[PDB]
Amino acid sequence: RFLKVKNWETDVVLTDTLHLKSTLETGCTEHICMGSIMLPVRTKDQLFPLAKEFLDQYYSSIKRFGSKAHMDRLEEVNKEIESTSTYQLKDTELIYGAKHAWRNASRCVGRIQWSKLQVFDARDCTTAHGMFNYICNHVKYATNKGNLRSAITIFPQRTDGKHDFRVWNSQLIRYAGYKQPDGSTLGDPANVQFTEICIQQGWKAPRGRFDVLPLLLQANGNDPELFQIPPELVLEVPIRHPKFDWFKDLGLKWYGLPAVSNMLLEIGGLEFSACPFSGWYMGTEIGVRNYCDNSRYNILEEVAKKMDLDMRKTSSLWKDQALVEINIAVLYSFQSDKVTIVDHHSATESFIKHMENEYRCRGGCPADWVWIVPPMSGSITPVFHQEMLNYRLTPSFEYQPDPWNTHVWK
Amino acid sequence: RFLKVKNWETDVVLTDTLHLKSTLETGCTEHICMGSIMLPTKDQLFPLAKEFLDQYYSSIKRFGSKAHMDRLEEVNKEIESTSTYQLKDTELIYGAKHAWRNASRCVGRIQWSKLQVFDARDCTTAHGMFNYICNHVKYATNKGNLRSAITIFPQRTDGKHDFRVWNSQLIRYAGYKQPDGSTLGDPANVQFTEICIQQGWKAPRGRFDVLPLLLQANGNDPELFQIPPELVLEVPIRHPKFDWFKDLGLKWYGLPAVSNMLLEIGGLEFSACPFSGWYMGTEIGVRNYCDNSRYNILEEVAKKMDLDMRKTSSLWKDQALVEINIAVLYSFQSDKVTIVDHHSATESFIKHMENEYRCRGGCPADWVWIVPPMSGSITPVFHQEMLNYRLTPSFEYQPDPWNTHVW
Ligand code: HEM
Ligand code: HEM
Ligand SMILES: N=C(NCCC[C@H](N)C(=O)N[C@H]1CN[C@H](C(N)=O)C1)N[N+](=O)[O-]
Ligand SMILES: N=C(NCCC[C@H](N)C(=O)N[C@H]1CN[C@H](C(N)=O)C1)N[N+](=O)[O-]
Ligand SMILES: C[C@H](O)[C@H](O)[C@H]1CNc2nc(N)[nH]c(=O)c2N1
Ligand SMILES: C[C@H](O)[C@H](O)[C@H]1CNc2nc(N)[nH]c(=O)c2N1
Ligand SMILES: OC[C@@H](O)[C@@H](O)[C@H](O)[C@H](O)CO
Ligand SMILES: OC[C@@H](O)[C@@H](O)[C@H](O)[C@H](O)CO
Ligand SMILES: [Zn+2]
Repeated sequence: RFLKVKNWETDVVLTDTLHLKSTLETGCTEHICMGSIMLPVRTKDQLFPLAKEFLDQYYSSIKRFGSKAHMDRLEEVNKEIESTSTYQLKDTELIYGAKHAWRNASRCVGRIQWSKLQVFDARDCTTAHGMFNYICNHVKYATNKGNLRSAITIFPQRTDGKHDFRVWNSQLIRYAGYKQPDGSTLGDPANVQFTEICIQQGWKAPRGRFDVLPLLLQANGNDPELFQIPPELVLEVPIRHPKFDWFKDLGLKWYGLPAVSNMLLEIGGLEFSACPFSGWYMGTEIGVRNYCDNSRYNILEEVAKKMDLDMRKTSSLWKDQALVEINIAVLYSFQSDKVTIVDHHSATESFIKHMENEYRCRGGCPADWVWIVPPMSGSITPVFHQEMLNYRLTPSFEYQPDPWNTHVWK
Repeated sequence: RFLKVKNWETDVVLTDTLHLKSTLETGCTEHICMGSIMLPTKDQLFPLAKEFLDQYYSSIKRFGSKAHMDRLEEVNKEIESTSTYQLKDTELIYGAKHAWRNASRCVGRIQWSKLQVFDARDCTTAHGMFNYICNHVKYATNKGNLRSAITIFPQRTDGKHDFRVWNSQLIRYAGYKQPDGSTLGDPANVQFTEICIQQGWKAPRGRFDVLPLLLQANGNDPELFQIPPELVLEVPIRHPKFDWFKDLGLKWYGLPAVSNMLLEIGGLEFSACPFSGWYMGTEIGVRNYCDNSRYNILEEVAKKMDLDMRKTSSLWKDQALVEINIAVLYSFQSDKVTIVDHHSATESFIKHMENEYRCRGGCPADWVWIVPPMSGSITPVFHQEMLNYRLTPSFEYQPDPWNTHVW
């Protein structure tokens, strides 16, 4: 079956065949679309075919499909699974797997960069202190004094489900959130629950508006442990505006390294529950969502006032005007401090070129329109006008329940 | 089987049972989502009519009554004998209002129950259609205090006597491709504009020329008509601070009136059913003016604001976008012509969704279309999960008549 996708601005029509290799389900049915829904131990039995599928893909990618090396590896893995109920990936396969999980992430607009991921193999790690060291090296490498480099650190895979490695933080670097007795929130509201857990575990919170959270690390299914990331390794950017000298006085700043640490990486049926990865920010993530979401820092009002905009009625679009200035501020500040960042126009333009390239060389590019289109100026970016097909390919990055809800305390 | 929808900004969760009544296909499968794709017999007829009449009698609190049963049998006998049937005026009104209620891509459905329905099923000619249409335009415009309305022409019979309004909207601007290779006017209408020119129309070759109606009655060839200029209300666009804005020479019409969709009620198909409400600001300022394939005026406006257009990161396109939209809203409001900004419209839709979930068990909604084309996340709908499914009565897309008409 062939599926056509059209861009309503350029009339370019693309054909998708990659979807035929989609295995996982989407949540939608022939009767209902769940496209805007945020979240819609294996058996030896259900494992070898997953391993075979992956290895076939891997060997085909290196032009050795059907080779003796390819056949020996399948036999080696099969015997290993039958013998130990699981199997170990070769370094090369792990690298290929991680890169493809990114290439297959339908909600990621930065995929033009997929082949350039630096993979850190942390499968020999056994303790939380060991995890801390690996993570510190990841942050220092990735940050690279502001010239950000994409990277992923992969800890030991799941075995029986009772010895999982987990990074309890949602991102390696985030600001604490504190709920005050009067119901207001100091800091980032998105992290109040995790902050309370950190405090309960012993963290002495400075209780400020931008306190970098400590790492809460779980190794081999044991209870998590707290670690403070060396401040000197945490690069931050004070936010100021090119024309508004009062902007800096808002006291805003943000960390330069976005590093998702709560997702699960699936490769050949194997599950890596601790696999922190990082790239670099698209400006709107900070300027639109982190600062302007009503449930986050929510700064639109204070910014609107200082600009003396007509806030008596929404039709003056005072929110929209302030929103633009704040995003100009984030981009300008990062660029001024020589810290990598990409604006939404550049990022979406690159994604379209990446997407067309993928259709040509791969036969498709699964993409989630709801997530790909930026949270501001949607239609003046090319992705708004691009029809996309969303499906799930493996290897992949998946959501997993927050650890505090499943962990068995010892 | 009982799906739940959550708003990630307010944490409010709503349960959806209404989707269990859906019949039509979405285009998606368990393996692939097509949520962003723009266009994904007597035996057939009675069940459709029955499904509809049941919902109708249920709405009037007389489900299972003799009247309900009588009507059901009357229609049943009518289909067996006439191969079709006629809706009672009450059923027609209820049907059109519900096709609007069920339009998953419409953000203004909080207004659904107030629709004015014009029954034009007694129309027989294109001149009669022109007359009904002028009356709709005048009624809906109401000197600037717009009122929602729909005019329903005769239903499909054998497919060879279909009534059709060839225009995409009752009111639009023409588009002509110039020698320069460029396009004068609205590029979206270039093809229709030529079918008119070629049909007889005399284009002023201007940037904003109100197109003529191309009306098709009973399957005959369509005919042209000029909507009384005095009935076409337009708004000159000026900025409340940039006095140079008016020099761009921009204007837009006050009445948005989709005229190419198909209204399906109880199995019956109404191929000519123009409807209208009023504009959401972004429709004109963001899409009509700034889309690259439309009037594409971002550069011109950026130049007049003297913004650094050297790098994308200065966000000049974004700043210009906001100004163009403030202008559109300011102009419509200054001229007392109804219009709604995206903040107000989305806030109303959230209220509507809640009303619908508690009084109907749900509300089909297409997030890709409901979220405004600018400032997405600062509008509440962005943070609102939505379930999309098809319910009848409904408004459907249909092939352009010129690719199907036999002259
Ligand atoms: C190099 C620059 C990169 C940019 C600019 C980029 C940009 C983005 C943005 C804007 C999002 C949406 C974030 C949100 O709204 O929460 C996203 C999501 C995502 N990206 Fe990328 N990304 C980059 C690198 C990476 C890397 C290194 C990986 C993995 C190796 C990755 C995997 C994903 C995944 C799985 C998601 C979805 C996460 C979720 O569902 O919450 N990205 N990316
Ligand atoms: C009174 C205020 C109304 C407002 C503010 C409103 C607003 C909207 C908007 C913004 C869209 C998207 C338009 C586009 O992007 O092309 C839309 C689509 C739609 N509306 Fe409404 N609407 C209103 C009244 C109506 C009425 C009176 C009906 C029917 C009787 C209706 C039926 C629909 C349908 C079927 C669509 C999708 C059409 C398509 O697929 O192109 N709307 N509406
Ligand atoms: N650019 C990113 N972005 C993703 C991380 C930052 C993102 N702005 C964020 O806060 N994501 C969280 C909150 N919402 C997502 C969710 N699923 O709830 C995860 N990563 N990268 O690898 O370069
Ligand atoms: N507000 C509207 N809007 C719908 C019509 C105006 C809209 N701005 C428009 O241009 N729609 C066209 C172009 N894209 C849609 C499509 N299906 O391609 C139809 N209608 N109403 O009844 O109040
Ligand atoms: C309900 C809706 O799915 C939700 O708000 C989505 C929409 N699009 C998004 N897009 C991105 N990039 N990130 C998000 O967190 C979201 N949230
Ligand atoms: C490809 C994509 O479906 C297309 O650009 C859609 C997106 N959302 C939209 N939303 C509205 N309201 N109107 C449109 O015309 C579109 N176009
Ligand atoms: O404060 C805890 C939250 O950050 C956490 O529950 C997130 O919602 C989750 O990790 C998804 O990012
Ligand atoms: O120029 C004719 C176009 O307006 C026409 O083909 C539309 O795209 C069609 O009616 C869908 O709205
Ligand atoms: Zn879907």
